[PDB]
Amino acid sequence: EIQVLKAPRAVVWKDFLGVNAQFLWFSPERYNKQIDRLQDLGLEWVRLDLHWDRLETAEDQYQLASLDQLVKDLEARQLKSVFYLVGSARFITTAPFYSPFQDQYPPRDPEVFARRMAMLSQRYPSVAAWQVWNEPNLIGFWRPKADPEGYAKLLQASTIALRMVDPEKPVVSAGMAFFSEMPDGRTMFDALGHLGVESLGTIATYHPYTQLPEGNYPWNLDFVSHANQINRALRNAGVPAIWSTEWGWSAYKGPKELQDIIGVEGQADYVLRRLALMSALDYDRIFLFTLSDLDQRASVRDRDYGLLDLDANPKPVYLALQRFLKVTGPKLRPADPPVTEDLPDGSFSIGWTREDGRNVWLFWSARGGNVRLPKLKEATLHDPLSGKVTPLSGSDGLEVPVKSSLQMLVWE
Ligand SMILES: [Cl-]
Ligand SMILES: [Cl-]
Ligand SMILES: [Cl-]
Ligand code: NA
Repeated sequence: EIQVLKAPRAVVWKDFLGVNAQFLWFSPERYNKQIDRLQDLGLEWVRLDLHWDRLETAEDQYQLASLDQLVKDLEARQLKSVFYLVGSARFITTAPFYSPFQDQYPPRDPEVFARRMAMLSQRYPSVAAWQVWNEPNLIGFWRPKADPEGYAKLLQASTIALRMVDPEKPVVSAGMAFFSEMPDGRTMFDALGHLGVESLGTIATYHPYTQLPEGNYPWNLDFVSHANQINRALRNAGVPAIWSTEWGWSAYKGPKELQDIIGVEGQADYVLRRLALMSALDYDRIFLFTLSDLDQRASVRDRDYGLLDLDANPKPVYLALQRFLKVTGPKLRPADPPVTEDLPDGSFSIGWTREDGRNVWLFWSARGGNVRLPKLKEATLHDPLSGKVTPLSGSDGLEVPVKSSLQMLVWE
């Protein structure tokens, strides 16, 4: 089946597309270079992970110097930042004494956590938004079992405390892993909705990782229909906004751990296809995982999600995204695809207009092939993975080659 998408509203990349960042893993010199590369894309939103057991190493004993300096740097570079705090400090963890995962258990008292998020927000008034925990539907962030009621109480205490510091500042709920599914078969969004958590007015967000850009398996590319369903449900619950705070693929060589091996070229291809989908769905903002490759402190797979390598230099995905954003320009308005004949089965098709008024068609199909555009005499085809630019012309319609990877047709 062909999947045509039309976005609900205009997209301004600087407002819409941010990146995750692990700036505290790096020297200031190195993270400022990563920031140079982010600004060269015309982007400014970053999402930073903070781990409570690294910030408060004993009760009321903190390690804030490097975060203090980072916040000043982010403000000086004019980035907009969302910070999330996750994990329990050792003095407050519900972990049993013998657990090797002390910070992966929730706090014994949600108010203690809430006070720390208020202290951070007070200390760092430049931060644009504050996010409460991460992926509480996943065992690795909330042991020993997912607990909707416990997360709801943590989110409520945190939302109250953050709003006391700054009643106007957004409060972002935890990014839910996947589409919020839990091991017990419920979904965290459904369970929190039954608890009335929409009454807190926090931003909703999830991390819809799928093996391929458009779904998990070639015979079931249901990303778009699944995202549409979740997003309509969140809208229907009255959420203020929907973000996706984490999505992406690793270029790692293996061994395979959950994600199939796709390499640097697969990373570039997949990120561009997924971006083309998510920017045409009902998200207010999304954050690619992640700005930089990571060293051996990260898992083998987690080392290679970067736009940038360890030296803060572009990987193929960065160069491809850069070519894509140069073709689109800074702002796209929803539009319709050109009229086609014989578009291949399984194609994806998305139309936009750029700031110069020209049309951009984003399209691909697993089966490749060709498509006829009967009503055009001129258009330019751009392959963002290779940099190839092809002027196409015909007296009676164009023929356009279709690839498994994204291409961009620009036409009047
Ligand atoms: Cl941290
Ligand atoms: Cl896990
Ligand atoms: Cl047309
Ligand atoms: Na297909």
